[PDB]
Amino acid sequence: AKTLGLHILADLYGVDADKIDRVEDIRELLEGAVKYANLTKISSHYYQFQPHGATGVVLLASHISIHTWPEHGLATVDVYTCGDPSKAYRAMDYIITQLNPKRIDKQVHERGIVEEESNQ
Amino acid sequence: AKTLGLHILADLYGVDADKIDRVEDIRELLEGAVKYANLTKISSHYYQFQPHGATGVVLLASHISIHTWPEHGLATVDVYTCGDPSKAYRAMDYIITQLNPKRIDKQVHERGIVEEESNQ
Ligand SMILES: [Ca+2]
Ligand SMILES: [Ca+2]
Ligand SMILES: [Mg+2]
Ligand SMILES: [Mg+2]
Repeated sequence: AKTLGLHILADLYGVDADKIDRVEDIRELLEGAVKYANLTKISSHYYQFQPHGATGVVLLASHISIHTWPEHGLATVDVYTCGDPSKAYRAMDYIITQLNPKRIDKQVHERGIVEEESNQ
Repeated sequence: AKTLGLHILADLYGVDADKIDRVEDIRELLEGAVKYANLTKISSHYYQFQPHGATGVVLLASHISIHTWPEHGLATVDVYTCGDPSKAYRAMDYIITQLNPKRIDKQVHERGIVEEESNQ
């Protein structure tokens, strides 16, 4: 049995408000993750919330997402890729180092388990 | 302490291939979830994979996502909302009933824990 994808989600705390308050920040961040992880993008969409904070989602060829709350020094991140687990890990390592959080809560899930042998 | 958001993820198995093979299907499905759950959408993006299967992501005003594999009767779903947990549950209940999977693996996460009292 093999997993079709690896999904890493993390809640990052103690993140400087200036690193996650505008779309520009999230965009640079996720563009940087994608390239560092050598992932291929289908498209990317961002949204600026008032008075600050933003959402960013990247559809991969699964997805990478980030929602932020400057007032709480918090960013919730998702890195879900299919096939190459090392890319999911690299993307998350990049995002975390760039945001440099003080505390983290992380979890990993193998999404979709399928047989390698079929019944003949 | 309160949670800023509720994130439900589920891997649905035994799903008829015809219910998850084209974008049209995912679009109808997610549009239906959003309305049934009374969620407000910012935008929505879909992608058609060859020879079939699709990705769908909806940015909420967090997000709802779905990736599918017709050949495996599989769909991986994410319903992440902020503030109203009952909406996340309704959205996932809708998606599941529409797809009517035979087997399910689900998990719920409270994303982002913040204090209700501050230190004076
Ligand atoms: Ca981008
Ligand atoms: Ca829609
Ligand atoms: Mg900034
Ligand atoms: Mg169909």
